[PDB]
Amino acid sequence: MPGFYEIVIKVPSDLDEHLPGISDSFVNWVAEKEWELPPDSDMDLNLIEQAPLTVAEKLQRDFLTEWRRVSKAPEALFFVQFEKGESYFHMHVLVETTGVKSMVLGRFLSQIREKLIQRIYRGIEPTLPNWFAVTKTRNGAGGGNKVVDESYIPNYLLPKTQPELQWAWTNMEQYLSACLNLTERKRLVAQHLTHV
Amino acid sequence: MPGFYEIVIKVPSDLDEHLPGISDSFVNWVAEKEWELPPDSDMDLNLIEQAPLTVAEKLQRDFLTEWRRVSKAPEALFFVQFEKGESYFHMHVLVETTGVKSMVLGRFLSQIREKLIQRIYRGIEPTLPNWFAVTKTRNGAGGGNKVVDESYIPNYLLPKTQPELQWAWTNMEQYLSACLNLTERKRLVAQHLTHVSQTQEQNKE
DNA sequence: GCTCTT
Ligand SMILES: [Zn+2]
Ligand SMILES: [Zn+2]
Repeated sequence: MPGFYEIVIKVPSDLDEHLPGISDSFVNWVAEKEWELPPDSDMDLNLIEQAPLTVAEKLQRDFLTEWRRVSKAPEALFFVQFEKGESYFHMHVLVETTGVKSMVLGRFLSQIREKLIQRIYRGIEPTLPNWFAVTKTRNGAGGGNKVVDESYIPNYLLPKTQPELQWAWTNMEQYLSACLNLTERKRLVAQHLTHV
Repeated sequence: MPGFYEIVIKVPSDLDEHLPGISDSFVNWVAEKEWELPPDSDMDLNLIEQAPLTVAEKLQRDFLTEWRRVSKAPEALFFVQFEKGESYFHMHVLVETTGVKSMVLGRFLSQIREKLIQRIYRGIEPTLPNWFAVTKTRNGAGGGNKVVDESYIPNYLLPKTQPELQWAWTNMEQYLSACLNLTERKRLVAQHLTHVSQTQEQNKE
């Protein structure tokens, strides 16, 4: 087992409510969003919101290249899932721990967060509460950076269904059919469940 | 023919000195500077400083789109020349007055300057003295926004030579070939000068 | 390196 850190990134969904003062250029960027599902996917595009998807997709892609830089380990396993949640759009990004010792993970993530604010919000701090948070272990004093097994993916992420499920990206060969396919997810979670 | 307003914009050239506290992302943006001269040009790249050029090019380009927005004149002629000057890099941006009455130019420029500080220096007020200045007329009570004739370009801008000359951009087809070509500049200024002095001499009856 | 955002 390699082990995964989980970072939850809230994705702004209301431009006035969440990105006060963003440029017109950003508005045009998200407003000209055309995403299509791949031919192998069985998801209803009609329940996938295009603007937050644009933002979340660039967010995760740039997060991952910055992670490869700071970890000195490209081809590092990852699984990112973008969801329409309780109150905010957010995505769970799971990255292999290799290359980043847990103690310094907080600081490296802060640096990545600042690069993202400069790159994809052009300097505007998003007004989302706790919008870029590594998930800790019992939220107590000091805490501890929780490390999840690969079994986190079938136990918690794959079972999500639309509209809560919005999108998903992955390095891992086990899950590339399952990212945008609901039936592949159902069969994979059932397989992991009976295998216990 | 319409005149030109001249705005002189100082371009920061020493990061910690002029943009104190700027993000590292800005540092990376300017340090990743590769500008190549077009093939028609006869300038020595080795005398063109790349980072201030990156800042200056974006500065003039965004000033120009903001100007077209403000003037409601999207085809307005311009001529921008970026130079390594007395003590700071700066650039003279000349824009056709059409679209902006002189009374309101001050405030429209104020707005453009704030937009530039926000979208380029990412909120950091540059510590350059008088860094965004419309040129006035005799500097007296109120001043008076000077309107320069197109002849300002050959009389004063084109004769510049490296390393003072750094870069140039133009709408005006009279000066396309001349922006980054020293010999075309020399020829154009020679043409203007002889034409003007000979037709002033012809004013002897 | 990126201020012309997959
Ligand atoms: Zn969730
Ligand atoms: Zn000068």
